[PDB]
Amino acid sequence: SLAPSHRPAAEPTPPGAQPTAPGSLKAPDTRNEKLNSLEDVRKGSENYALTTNQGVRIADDQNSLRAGNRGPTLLEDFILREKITHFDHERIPERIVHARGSAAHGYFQPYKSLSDITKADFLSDPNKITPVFVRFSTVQGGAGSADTVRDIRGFATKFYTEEGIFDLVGNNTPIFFIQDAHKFPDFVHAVKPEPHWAIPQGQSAHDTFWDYVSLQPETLHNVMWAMSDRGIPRSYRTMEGFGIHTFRLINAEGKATFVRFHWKPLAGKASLVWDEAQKLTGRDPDFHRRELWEAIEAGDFPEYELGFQLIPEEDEFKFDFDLLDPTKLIPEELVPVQRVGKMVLNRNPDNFFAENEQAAFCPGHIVPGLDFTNDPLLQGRLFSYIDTQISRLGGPNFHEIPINRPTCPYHNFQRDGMHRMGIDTNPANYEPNSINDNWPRETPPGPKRGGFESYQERVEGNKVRERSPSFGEYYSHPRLFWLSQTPFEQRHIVDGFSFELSKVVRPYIRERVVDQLAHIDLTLAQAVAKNLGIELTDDQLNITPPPDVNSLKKDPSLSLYAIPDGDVKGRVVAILLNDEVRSADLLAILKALKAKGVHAKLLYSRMGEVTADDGTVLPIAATFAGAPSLTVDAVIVPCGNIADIADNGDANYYLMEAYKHLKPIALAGDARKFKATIKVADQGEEGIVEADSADGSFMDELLTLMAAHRVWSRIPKIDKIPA
Amino acid sequence: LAPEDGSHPAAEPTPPGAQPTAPGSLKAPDTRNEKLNSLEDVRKGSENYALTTNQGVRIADDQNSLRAGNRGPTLLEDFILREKITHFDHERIPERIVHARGSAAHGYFQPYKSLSDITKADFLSDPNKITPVFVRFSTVQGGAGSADTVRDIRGFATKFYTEEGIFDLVGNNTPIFFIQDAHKFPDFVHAVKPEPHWAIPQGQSAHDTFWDYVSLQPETLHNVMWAMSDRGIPRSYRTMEGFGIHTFRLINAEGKATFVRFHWKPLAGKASLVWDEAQKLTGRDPDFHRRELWEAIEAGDFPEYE
Amino acid sequence: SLAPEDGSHRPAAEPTPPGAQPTAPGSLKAPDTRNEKLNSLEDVRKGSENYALTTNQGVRIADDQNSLRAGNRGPTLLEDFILREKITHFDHERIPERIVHARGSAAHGYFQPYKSLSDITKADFLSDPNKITPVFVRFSTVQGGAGSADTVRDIRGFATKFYTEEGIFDLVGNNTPIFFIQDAHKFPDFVHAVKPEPHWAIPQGQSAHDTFWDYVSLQPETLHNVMWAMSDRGIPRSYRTMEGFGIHTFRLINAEGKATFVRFHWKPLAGKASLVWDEAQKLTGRDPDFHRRELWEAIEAGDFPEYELGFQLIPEEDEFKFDFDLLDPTKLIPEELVPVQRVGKMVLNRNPDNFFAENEQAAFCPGHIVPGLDFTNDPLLQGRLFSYIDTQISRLGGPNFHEIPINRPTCPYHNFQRDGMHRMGIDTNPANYEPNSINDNWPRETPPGPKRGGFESYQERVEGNKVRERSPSFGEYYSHPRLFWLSQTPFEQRHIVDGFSFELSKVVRPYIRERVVDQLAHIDLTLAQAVAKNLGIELTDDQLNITPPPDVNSLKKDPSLSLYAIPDGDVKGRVVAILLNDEVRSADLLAILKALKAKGVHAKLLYSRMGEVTADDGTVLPIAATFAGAPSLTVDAVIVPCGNIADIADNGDANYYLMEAYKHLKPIALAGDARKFKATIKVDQGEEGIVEADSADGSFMDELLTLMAAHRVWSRIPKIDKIPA
Amino acid sequence: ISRLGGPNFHEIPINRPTCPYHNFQRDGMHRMGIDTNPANYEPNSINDNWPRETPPGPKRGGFESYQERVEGNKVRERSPSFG
Ligand code: HEM
Ligand code: HEM
Ligand code: HEM
Repeated sequence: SLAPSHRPAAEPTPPGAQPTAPGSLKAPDTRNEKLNSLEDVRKGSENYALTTNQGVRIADDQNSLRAGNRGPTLLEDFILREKITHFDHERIPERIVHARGSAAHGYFQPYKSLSDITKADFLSDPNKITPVFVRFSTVQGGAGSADTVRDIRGFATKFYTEEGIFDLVGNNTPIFFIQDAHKFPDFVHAVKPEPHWAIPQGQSAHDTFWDYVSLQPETLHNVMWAMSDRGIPRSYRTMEGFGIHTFRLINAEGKATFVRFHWKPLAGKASLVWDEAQKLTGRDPDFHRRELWEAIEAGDFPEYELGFQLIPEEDEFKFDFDLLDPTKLIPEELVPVQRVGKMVLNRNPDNFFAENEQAAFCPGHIVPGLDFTNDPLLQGRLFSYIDTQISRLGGPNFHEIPINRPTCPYHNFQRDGMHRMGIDTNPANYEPNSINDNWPRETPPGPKRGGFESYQERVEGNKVRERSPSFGEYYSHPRLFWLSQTPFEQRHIVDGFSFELSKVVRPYIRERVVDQLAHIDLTLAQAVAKNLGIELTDDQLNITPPPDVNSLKKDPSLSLYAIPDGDVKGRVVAILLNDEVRSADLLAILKALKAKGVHAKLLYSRMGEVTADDGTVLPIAATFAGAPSLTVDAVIVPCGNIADIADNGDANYYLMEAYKHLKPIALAGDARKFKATIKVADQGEEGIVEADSADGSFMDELLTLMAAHRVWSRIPKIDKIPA
Repeated sequence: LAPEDGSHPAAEPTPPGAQPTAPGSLKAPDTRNEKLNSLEDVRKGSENYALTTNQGVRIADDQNSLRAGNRGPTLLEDFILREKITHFDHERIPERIVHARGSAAHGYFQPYKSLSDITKADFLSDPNKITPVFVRFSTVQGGAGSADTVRDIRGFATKFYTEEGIFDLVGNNTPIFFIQDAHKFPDFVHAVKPEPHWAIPQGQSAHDTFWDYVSLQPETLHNVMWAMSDRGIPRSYRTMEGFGIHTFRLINAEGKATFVRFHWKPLAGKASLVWDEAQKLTGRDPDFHRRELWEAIEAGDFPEYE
Repeated sequence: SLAPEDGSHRPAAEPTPPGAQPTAPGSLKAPDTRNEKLNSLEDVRKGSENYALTTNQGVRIADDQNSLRAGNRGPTLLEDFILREKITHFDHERIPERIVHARGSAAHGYFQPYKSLSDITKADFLSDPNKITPVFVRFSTVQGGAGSADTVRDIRGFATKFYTEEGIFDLVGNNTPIFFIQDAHKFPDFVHAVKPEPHWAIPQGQSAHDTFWDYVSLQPETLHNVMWAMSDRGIPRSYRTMEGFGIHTFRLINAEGKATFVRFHWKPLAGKASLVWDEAQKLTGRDPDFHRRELWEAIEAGDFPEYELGFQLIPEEDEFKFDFDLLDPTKLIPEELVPVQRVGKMVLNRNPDNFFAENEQAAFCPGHIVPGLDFTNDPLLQGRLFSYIDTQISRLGGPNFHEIPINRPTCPYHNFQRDGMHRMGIDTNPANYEPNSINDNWPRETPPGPKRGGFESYQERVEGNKVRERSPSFGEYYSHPRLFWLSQTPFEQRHIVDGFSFELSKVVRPYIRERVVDQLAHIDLTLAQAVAKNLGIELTDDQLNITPPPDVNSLKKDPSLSLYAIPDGDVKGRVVAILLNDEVRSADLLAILKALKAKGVHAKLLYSRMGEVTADDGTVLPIAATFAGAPSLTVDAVIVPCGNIADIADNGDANYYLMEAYKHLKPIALAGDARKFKATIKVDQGEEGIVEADSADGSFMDELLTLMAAHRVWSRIPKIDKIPA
Repeated sequence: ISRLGGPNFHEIPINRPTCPYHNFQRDGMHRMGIDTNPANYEPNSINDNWPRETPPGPKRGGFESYQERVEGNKVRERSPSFG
């Protein structure tokens, strides 16, 4: 039964280099106080006897107890029943939303004290290090759904602070679909698989979603973000995070500052294109989950900068949108994002179910120095996140699940509940009590280590179910977003709408959405209608565009690519081998990739080994079909016996796929024969790196393109290629 | 809000893509059996009803929370909002430990002739005797949100509502299983399932722990052969075979026992995908088998098994 | 700043007698009392002192008196996360109670054997006299809910969790040596019958209703455990003063693979004592927590409950030697034919910190055995093994109930089991399956062996057809009820007659009553006639002519089946009520207390009011309770010293206390003028069980302590019918 | 939710309304009602928005809260008129 190696090195290694491992085995020296506090419940395996859950050693784990070798199984086999019972009861309900997610451990620290605007301990001192645990997610799909769907993305961060847990539960877009939490089930029911037949998974491309959008135009701003490349990010490390709601900062004087929370990716913003993303759901449904785990094992740590948009209290009415409306964004041109701190994810969990699946985040989990607002999406969220944990995690003691426990002290009069772990020794389970001298005791609010006290906001109104008239404007933020995109991003937004509405069965629904788009931008409205064979009426062509947002004609922070921010580190290249590789070419590629921290996968028509011309032996990471171009950032072909792969269907298709997906391609020497497969002229073109050998010049070319992420000049050429 | 022309489905058989898909009782009201009729008491309508709370209270405004003024904080006393969010917060139940991904439909079974000579099972007692059935088809490894056209075994579970009790014939699309003794089911299932540290990969046996177990346990090799074949990727649930796998007994009036193995034969015959096609289809439509089953029944192309 | 300045809120971490101080959780009450299970639980204990009050998330609370509201007189706000967490946790405090034995009381302890038993069993916990195993014990009733009374007429549960080096062993016993039914398949039928009736959910903690006696009448296998229940066994004085039994035959397995049949016995070192029914039924009113209280206080006092573990042992070749089937759980093995040899001592020396965390969540299953023990085909026991693991999935909310701290082994546990609700363990194992190469197949199987071996079943021969059929060897029902009956003292026999009579009187349909009586004619005619006469039923001539059942392997009687035939009394941990007056004779009270302290007997000082009285000599006496506040029901004996007797002589409650104690057969001691009370209980030369003297002479204290040693004054029974109490 | 094991406790018979009850709520543990509504959300056009909001009225109207004036600051504070 035994080992041969099976075991990965406990050192950073590149994707595919070694087998993946639990984080504590892979990187045992990677520590924070949260990671150390979990040692209590880590269970080892090596050199341990196999037992029952009651600690009884098992002699034979291959057989049921039966009356004779060929007899019936006996009721008295308690070893079998315990093992089957635990297996029969493994699953718990998945999250109603964001069921699909991937998580890792990390730490956060401030650049500088923010005591000026908040008395929150974790932002108080730039040498206090706060452990974090982060789950990224899709929204619509099940836990068993694909990563690279066209969906919103969740970005939930739990801070273990010295004065409590703070959960910042954000999405990768700065707004949300709906204004009031009362409509969350109608919206989620409409985007979810349809109730009769439970189709489709991880997709908004169905009737009930576009029906709801057509009748609820408050939706159109977050729809625009979804139909754009924001909807299909290259990686969790390459997307933005937003709190979405206005929130409050409270300082020691009781001054209230409005804030919006930002996460800025230091790896920069990168998205897929739709054909690649849709297909990547087939070839690797786990592509984001995997990219993340390997990036962290490789040492390419996900890094984010915390950003505040800050508005003083007297400025609440200064925009022509309402700050508490969560379908409106605050343009960075009006209010800039101030860098606050850095977050670094430097270690994977040990057990996915134990740590990721049971992790409970709540936007209500705030600390003194923060507070809420009357944003009515957020007001409703506060109730839900606690309510849902009672069924999902089997009771009100979900905070004693180890991933969830505070690192700081927690003492109160709360008692019992299912799976109670804490044994209280306090004579009293009530306050006020004399029998324990009233311990544990209330704490008055103060600058530091004070009890939580709400900001004393003035409330004046009647009890109403009424939407604020200040919320009833729906088109100007969709148009501000549209006008802020690069033409090629605009082309991608047109295509998202075109593709999803093309899957809508009822045409009256497709025509309705085209009418809303006319209220945003007639250029966009006419590009979508032409793709659906709809024709705008005169009334539609004469619809007046929405106002500017505070005189803004465009905001470039709203585009993924308008301002370059690309960093190549942690990206991967595909190298397509032949049976006699020119070692000179491969030597130089690997040295240039390594100096910039770019990983490579060596691929052939078969697994195992090939030999280079100087007799070096190359292990093959995957075949062409086994790891298609979908999975790499660029493609390199070195020289050798090119004839070996020149007539290979899979080798040819790999370049055609990458080319269609606008990826940089590098051909060395004879590999230029390959330019025929992708119909490139001898002179070549931008996006196709070519040379007699892979020189210093050749690798600089490849790496500069990789920094720009994709080759957008290629788009006019891609419609003709079949792939 | 409906279109004036009523183009928002016809209650008659229509081909795939022709009209929007609908619940079975709306699509085909004149299709009945005894089980479907017995379910009328729990069927809820919608047309002509006031929107209410679960307590039967009529809702005036379903677009808003109750708040202290227009831009006010939401109030705890809003029982209509809390009931709605609470029910939403509690929609999910645990999925099946195995065969979480599945698609089902209502049907009927009749025996060609009486089988009294070999079993006293009432549902096999007279020719043309109608027993209602409910059938669920499934993969094995994937969750409820995973793709239909994966490489896997397929489940073929039939619920027979007989005059003398429920008989569940719980079958697979191959005639053997991976393992000999039930004691090792959790070992085998943990092996083919997504790996415990990082929960990768979904709906595939193409990872180390599945083949490490197969390599150390050669009883697995017969079902592995079926799985590595085109049997592992059926073109349709309509186009695969069904098997009970175990030997059971038939018992007759006289108390005589006959060993038996169960088969389902598809009248539409055996057809499969090819791997590159099936892997891409998990991308282009992960609901392909679910959709096809549903549209085949709306079209009148009924899954028929012997 | 709320505690009193004299520090009277805090109890002393010293052994103190019942009522001396507030009761505390065990780790505060007795911090120096330790064992491996209790040391292992330190990691989950929460303190309180000098802690800020927070949310479960660690956020400090400024104001725990108020909900957040839009104004002073405003509506409450959804955004109040501190309110909702607090209420939410409160709204989800309760979990399902146990289907049976929902009412229970528990304590930590340790077990030690007298000598190595490694000749007959390879169980590590019996391997050496110096091997000390932590235990947690829960005693219970059966029928009632968690909120029902302790001193009901019912069976008591005696479940013991041994945390051994080679795994948890749960010995899940009852306080009688048999059960009501032969086959597990009928457990719900029998439990449904004794339980409250399904239409109106009546009655609680009582077998005295129609559906129970209907089931008994139609299932005579029940009659042997019913006799025990209708006896004084059904209402024990304390959990410390009852026997425990395994009930099933189990197996011992030694290193050679030799199998020895065993039946388990707990023998109480404090001896066997029981209430009488009138006292027991009344005590469910005066103190429904009486057993639970008595047990916590005995332990806080140092009066540690002690039991001796006993084995009845039968060679395998001896399986068919008796007149009854060893696998039949409605038959006992008489101590005359097979003796109990002493195996070890169990001592319960610490109370729990939190009743819900440790008692309510504790899970026992008789299927929890270790290498060196094994099952038999006892068809009641075969059925129990399925049920105890099935029930925990709902009751403890998932398959991870073993990770709840009380339930955790002290010994190591490693397997390929993963996930489930409230999963605590974070597995680092690359493999969640075996066989695996990726972790070198760890953790690994262990072959069976003399020490630290893997568990392997005894290779018992099985031959026969798949049948649902009761063994004809089980089909005898009357001879063990008869053996039990003839083994009882005549005063125990009347108590049995009165139990049947009282319970059947409650049965609304008379034919049910007549059928139970007809069953009794089959056990013994004397018992059968005494019941019929209390029910105004007349036995027919057929009934008068029923031939008695065989005796059991030639035994006319076994006296180990009687609570009292062979005395085993120990007065340590008993309680006397002392009835004060406003000018107590100091000399009497001084002598009384020093005599009780010397024998470890506790006292409570009672008056017509609370606070303090002054003795004749100026001594200040504090008052524990009023006569109504702590009635005679709650004590073993009553002592009235001399003084200003006139003060209490015409007190209604003071006279009733003497009459209640007297009717219930308790020892009563009167000094000096206190003798004038002899008139209320119609006693002058005096009688057995009334100790009287000019003063509390010390001979007087010797006479009283001797009576207490015999527990009750049985000679008194003929006199108590006259007394209206 | 914990005591009767999910959000469908209104479908336990003794708990059931005798009046009609229709909404967009779906699923939950032990769901008894099989909904035939093509829509599980509103506003919808696919079912013509059934079931529908009812305006408040003297008889058979929708529930609307009494429009009580709220004036105060957010406080955890006990009315001195209570003391
Ligand atoms: C501002 C818009 C929203 C954002 C950014 C947001 C963010 C998130 C995120 C990131 C998660 C996944 C957390 C995790 O990984 O465990 C989540 C889950 C959830 N959200 Fe939201 N959410 C939003 C709106 C809402 C609304 C309006 C509701 C209304 C009730 C809601 C209820 C929930 C629930 C019930 C879960 C599942 C909780 C669990 O099982 O732990 N969300 N949300
Ligand atoms: C020949 C071997 C087997 C076959 C053909 C088989 C077949 C099936 C099928 C078709 C289902 C899906 C039922 C549905 O549609 O809901 C299923 C579910 C399941 N099977 Fe198996 N199975 C086999 C072996 C096992 C074994 C050995 C175990 C456990 C020891 C097991 C445990 C389960 C469980 C727990 C489920 C989930 C069912 C539920 O939640 O209701 N199966 N099986
Ligand atoms: C001689 C026969 C039996 C004895 C001596 C016995 C003993 C006990 C005891 C002492 C307890 C309480 C354990 C505790 O304090 O937590 C108990 C509980 C229980 N017994 Fe039995 N029992 C017997 C027969 C049965 C049978 C036949 C069944 C079912 C097949 C059964 C099912 C249960 C269940 C479900 C509980 C509650 C389980 C739990 O929540 O832990 N018992 N039994």
